[PDB]
Amino acid sequence: KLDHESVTQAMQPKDTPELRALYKSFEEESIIPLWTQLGDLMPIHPKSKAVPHVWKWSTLLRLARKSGELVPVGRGGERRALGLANPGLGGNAYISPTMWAAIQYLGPRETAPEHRHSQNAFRFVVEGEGVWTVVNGDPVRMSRGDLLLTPGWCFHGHMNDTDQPMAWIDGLDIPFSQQMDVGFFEFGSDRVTDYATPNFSRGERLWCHPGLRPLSGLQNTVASPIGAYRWEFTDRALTEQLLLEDEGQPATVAPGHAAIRYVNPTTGGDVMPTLRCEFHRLRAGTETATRNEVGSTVFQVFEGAGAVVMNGETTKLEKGDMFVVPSWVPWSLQAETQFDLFRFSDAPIMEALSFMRTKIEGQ
Amino acid sequence: KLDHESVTQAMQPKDTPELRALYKSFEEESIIPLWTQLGDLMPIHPKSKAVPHVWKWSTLLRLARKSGELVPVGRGGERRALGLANPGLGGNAYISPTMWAAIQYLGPRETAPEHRHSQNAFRFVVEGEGVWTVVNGDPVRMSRGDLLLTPGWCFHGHMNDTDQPMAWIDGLDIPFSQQMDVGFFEFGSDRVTDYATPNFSRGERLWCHPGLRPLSGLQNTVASPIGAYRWEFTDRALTEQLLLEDEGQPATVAPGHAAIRYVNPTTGGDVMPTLRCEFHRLRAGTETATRNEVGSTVFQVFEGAGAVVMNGETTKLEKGDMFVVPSWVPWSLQAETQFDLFRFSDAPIMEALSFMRTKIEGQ
Amino acid sequence: KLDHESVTQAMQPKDTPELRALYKSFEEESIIPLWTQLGDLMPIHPKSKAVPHVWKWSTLLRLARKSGELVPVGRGGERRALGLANPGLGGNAYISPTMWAAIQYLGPRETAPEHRHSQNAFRFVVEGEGVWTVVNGDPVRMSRGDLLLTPGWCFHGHMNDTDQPMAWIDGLDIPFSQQMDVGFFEFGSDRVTDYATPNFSRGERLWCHPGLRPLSGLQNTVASPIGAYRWEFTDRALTEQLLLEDEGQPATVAPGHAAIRYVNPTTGGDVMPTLRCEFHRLRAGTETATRNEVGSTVFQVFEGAGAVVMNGETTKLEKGDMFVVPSWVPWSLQAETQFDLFRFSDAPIMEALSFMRTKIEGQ
Amino acid sequence: KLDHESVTQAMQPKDTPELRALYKSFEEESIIPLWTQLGDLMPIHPKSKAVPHVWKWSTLLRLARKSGELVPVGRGGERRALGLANPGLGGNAYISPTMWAAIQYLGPRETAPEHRHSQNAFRFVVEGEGVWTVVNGDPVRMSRGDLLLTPGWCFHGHMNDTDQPMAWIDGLDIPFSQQMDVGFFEFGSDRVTDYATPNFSRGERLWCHPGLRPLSGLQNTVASPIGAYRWEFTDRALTEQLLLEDEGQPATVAPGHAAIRYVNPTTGGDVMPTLRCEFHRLRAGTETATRNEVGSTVFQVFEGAGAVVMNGETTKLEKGDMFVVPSWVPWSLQAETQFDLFRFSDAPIMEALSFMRTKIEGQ
Ligand SMILES: O=C(O)c1cc(O)ccc1O
Ligand SMILES: O=C(O)c1cc(O)ccc1O
Ligand SMILES: O=C(O)c1cc(O)ccc1O
Ligand SMILES: O=C(O)c1cc(O)ccc1O
Ligand SMILES: [Fe+2]
Ligand SMILES: [Fe+2]
Ligand SMILES: [Fe+2]
Ligand SMILES: [Fe+2]
Repeated sequence: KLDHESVTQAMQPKDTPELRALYKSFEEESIIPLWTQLGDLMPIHPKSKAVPHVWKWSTLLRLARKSGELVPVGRGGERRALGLANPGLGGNAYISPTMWAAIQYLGPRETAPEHRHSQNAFRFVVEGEGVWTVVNGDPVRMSRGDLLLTPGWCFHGHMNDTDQPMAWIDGLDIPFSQQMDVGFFEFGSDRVTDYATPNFSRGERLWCHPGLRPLSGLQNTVASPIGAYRWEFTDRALTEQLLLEDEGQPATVAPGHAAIRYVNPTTGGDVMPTLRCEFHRLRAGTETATRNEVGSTVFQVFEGAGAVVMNGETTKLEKGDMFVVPSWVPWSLQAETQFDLFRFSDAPIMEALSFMRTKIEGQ
Repeated sequence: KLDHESVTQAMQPKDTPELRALYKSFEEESIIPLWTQLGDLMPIHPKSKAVPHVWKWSTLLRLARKSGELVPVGRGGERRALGLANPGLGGNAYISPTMWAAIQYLGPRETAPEHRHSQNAFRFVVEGEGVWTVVNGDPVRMSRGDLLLTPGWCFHGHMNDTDQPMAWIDGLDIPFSQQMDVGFFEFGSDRVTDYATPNFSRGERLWCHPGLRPLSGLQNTVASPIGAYRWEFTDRALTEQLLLEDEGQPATVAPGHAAIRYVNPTTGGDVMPTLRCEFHRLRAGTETATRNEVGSTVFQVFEGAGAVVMNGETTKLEKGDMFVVPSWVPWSLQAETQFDLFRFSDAPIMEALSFMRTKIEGQ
Repeated sequence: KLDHESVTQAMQPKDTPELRALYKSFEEESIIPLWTQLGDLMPIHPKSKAVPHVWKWSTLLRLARKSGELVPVGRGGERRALGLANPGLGGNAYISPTMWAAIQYLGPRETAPEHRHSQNAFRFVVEGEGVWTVVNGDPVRMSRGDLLLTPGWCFHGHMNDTDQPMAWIDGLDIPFSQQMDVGFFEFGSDRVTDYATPNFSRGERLWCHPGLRPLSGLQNTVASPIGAYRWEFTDRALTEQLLLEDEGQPATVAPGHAAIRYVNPTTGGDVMPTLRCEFHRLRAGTETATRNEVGSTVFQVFEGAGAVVMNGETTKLEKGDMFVVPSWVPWSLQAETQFDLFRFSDAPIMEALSFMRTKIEGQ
Repeated sequence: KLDHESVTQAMQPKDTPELRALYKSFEEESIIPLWTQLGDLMPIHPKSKAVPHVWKWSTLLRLARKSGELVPVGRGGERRALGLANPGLGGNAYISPTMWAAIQYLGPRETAPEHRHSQNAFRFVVEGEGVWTVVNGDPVRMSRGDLLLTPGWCFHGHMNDTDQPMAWIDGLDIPFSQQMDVGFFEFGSDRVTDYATPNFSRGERLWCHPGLRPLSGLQNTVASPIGAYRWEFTDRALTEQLLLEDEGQPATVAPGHAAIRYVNPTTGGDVMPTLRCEFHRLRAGTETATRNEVGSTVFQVFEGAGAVVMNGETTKLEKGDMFVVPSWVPWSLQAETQFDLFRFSDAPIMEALSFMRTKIEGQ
């Protein structure tokens, strides 16, 4: 089938003074013709400006740690968060066209003051403890393996209750929101509104009992009311899938590939309107079938060792390393040991708007 | 406002030979005129043929136990289940116009053979253990406080793995299904297809991790894929609600009234298309506000002591006792000690069809 | 596969004084055992008490006309409507277990006073004119071929603006509503609230422009806000389908079988929560493939000549004749001339509750 | 309340060699810190790079006409479409961050060859006739006042059947699709696949009968199957609203302001997943209340004379003139004569993702 390089170009006008005058009037009148731009504007398949890229956790940690020494956290700058900037996205602090990802660092006894914004956000922890994030006044402990949510427009601030630093990753729909013009922002309290440090938040104490819904929470929500998806449950779910597979029972998405989607328990859908969160566990030796998927995804290695292949290029990966797969880039994971990864993506956007497509090798 | 007793009856024809001949032709031609039937067919508010009624657990147990002595369980009759028959429903084995409820009794080492039917069903246990119910080949342990589901068209049979008898209650949409003509039925295996007795079923091992969904289970279901809602989770959820109330935090539906709805985790909706299951826990001294609700509900006392008021009549209640509240009958619960009750209803039917109405005293 | 007649009956207790005493205690305690009732309560496939039956329009007209002479219309009896009573439904004025159908007759200058009720209702006209039905104060002309709606809880009354009588058919969910206990009813004005007789109602003037929705009507409704589905549109739609078929283009449901569903334009779904309305037009010679469908349906012949086959029995049909197909009864239509039929059913109930099943001969 | 200009900037590190070295390592490692970017990335309310702007139809026509003389239409460039480029969007052929708008010109007997692409598209006509657009093989006449749809992935080409030129406007989600990486594109036939010029398309002959749905079209669609929303219906709907207002009846969105939304008749929702189309008619003298709305909108004056106010600035408008209102820009319309406008927007994106907000003056 023809592409933009092989098709006949039948709209090539004669290069005369009249043509050049027409084209000068276009500039003056804020007009740009489709016929000179077609192939750029409307590619055969997606061709992102973002490139696949890997950031090493050892490098992220060094830069975050040095930032903890040299930059105080507080009002204005709001957070000591270091955004991952895709080399292909022109100097914008965007890991992909839709998503922001950052390593955030909070030192001994620091607080990061309360604010809210339309942009949706989550926190994920490969390692560490000591921080509580207070979401609409509800303190939520942050620990290794936990997904924490802060849906758009919820007040949130954080405090380190400890004499030891903690780091984690943030994901937000900042780049989508900046480009599409949906951002609103409000400064809240200079200190978190509750310094208490309970083991479990009020949201969890209501919503984290499997298959049960409070009669006071019968209205569905656009975002999950669960503030913490704790490691204990994620680990148990993934283990049970591999055990069910051992027993000859359906459960894994693919052979030796256990995986869950974190969900809004009021609907069974995605945690937030713009962001999908998953967790994958591959047995030693597993090699996933190559996928092309519309929209972008980011993974963080939680545990074990393995590799990612993107555009045919293998990169070895270790605990904490992060990678981005832009739209339609062919990708696969290869597990050396048992290989655990946290994943996020802009797939709820693509699916809501009927733009999603998937190609899987061998099917 | 006028009712059918106080309105003028302006369609009263002269009682002549011609009128009586007209009315005889109506009988011959299978015609029945609205004008002689209006008030019956279309009441001012619902007036059920079912009456409020209470069955004592001590009486249910005696009859079930004697049935265990005198009647063998097996093919044909299928189950040793004793249906609660509303005195107002003309000899039909219906607790309400929509619902069947029964005490079922399975003796030492008995099996009840496998079958399936379009009618949706659940099991609830106030006391006992030893039985496994095998649902589409997945053995599901039955224990005190557990809700077990068997959605329409799932093969199910049960076996007592023990030398001791067990009793439980069944709820089904049998009366709805019989009157509306939606019943299909298929005999399966004469013995259960798996005699293994695991602590937890495969359904639970996949689906009972709070806020997590397997990537192999991304299609929504019409009924919950959770085969067991275990007492441990229900008890914890209800306790946390009362604790949150202690802490000044929203959670209970009403003061001292904790309550959950069992839900399909794929949608956040009801367990099955025709049947809603809830569990309520009232602090000692709680008296619920009087409700009128369209459609019928049945409760079983799980624990504690208290009373129900129906149509203004108080009946004292004990562990295991069962009562039915027909459509639009005013009802309230009064808790003497801490008072725990399992509840089921036909409310998903009423709500699906936009017939639901609720009146709550003092609001 | 086994049925209830061929299965072994393994729950047959020894007929002793102790057994008979047990069974007497069951009666005293309002208990009815499943084992003596199983096959009745839970049939292999639906076996309705309703039977297929045909009512002749010439007979309906004679009885309605005589009723117009002998019975005045007004308060109390409310409407001069003659309900079609299924011979199998025990003297209940029910055409099926879910639906009421009636021929209603309004003589010269009569009014039928305003009321409302939870039961949903529609009017269909095989022939006649002169009546306006005033629905929540909006006068809606009634003419040949028109479907008129009156969703539950809308005030409605009717008046004949003419010196000539008119007859039509009513359909309601009266039998569903009576058996399920969802009926509420309120008397309104003794006269219609607006005697004006516009050609088109306000509802239609807002809602009957194809593919357009008023910005003041962006909230979805549970029932259609279109008060009249006029013959002109139904006829044009059916004709265009047969023309598209002539042109080799997809459109008809089956060869020579044009058909539409009347829909709620806010959702694209059924006109009312409990009732589905369709209109079918078959070319001369068309014989539809035999269907078994869960739930009941009623047709009225609008025009042309043909036959229905039910349970293998052929009945010839003429203009106005009405027939009922109970749940799971095999049925087919045979067209002698071009054959037009209006159809209603309880299918939205069956589909909402996941009870629908369909068997089509040759597929 | 604080904004980014008035808040204290508490994250200002000491400008030392160590800090500058840290910041150099950030560049080297593709890291950009939040603390230097916060206010840009996360504004108090949306602050688009797009600016309000007006393009005159007389200018668009001159440039399109000259393009018809100097540039041939055909393969490669695909369409002689002149995109409206927002002065604030850096040289991108985008009228807003989400939407493309263009004047397209097709001369006597020209054809524009068939292609398809994931990007959704529509055509609107302020004036002219003679072109047919062939959509998945179904020829759709284009005439004054018509909205034509071409949902993503439908093959489409166009041909002028006449010796006279025609111009119209195109709207697409090109800028959304380019930035979010969802574009796929396929070249089809070099000539349209059907040169026939029927008055009405097959889609319309099936789908444009108010409140009726073909039994062969019971599956819902993500986009409307109506290929043409003809002027006749839009005009009648708007007139009826103003008449109902005359009669004291609810209908208009605001006093003297009639308006419709073009809808997908299978769902009652928007025509396509990314684009909302409306048509407004204001009585002489009407001044709409000032709105701020999230996301962008574009209007074209269809008929009459009036003005738009954006950011407090009044611009007088005539037949065919086009304007863009970027996200959150305050806007109002003022009608001198009776004032008719076609409107499109990215609102289905904002609403699907829960980003929509609206401020209306005086409420
Ligand atoms: O609230 C946060 O911690 C936050 C973290 C980020 O990386 C970017 C924006 C934010 O608002
Ligand atoms: O499958 C059962 O245990 C069952 C129990 C009942 O009480 C009634 C019908 C049934 O099919
Ligand atoms: O309102 C009516 O015309 C009506 C007609 C019927 O056949 C039965 C009940 C009703 O309320
Ligand atoms: O198909 C079209 O006519 C078209 C028109 C545009 O203005 C831009 C892209 C397109 O594909
Ligand atoms: Fe934040
Ligand atoms: Fe059963
Ligand atoms: Fe009525
Ligand atoms: Fe195109």
